Amino acid sequence: FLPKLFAKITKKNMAHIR
Repeated sequence: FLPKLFAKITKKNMAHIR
């Protein structure tokens, strides 16, 4: 597993990735 330093703080681009 990889770190989510910004993967967790991000709630936009994340749901936009797919």
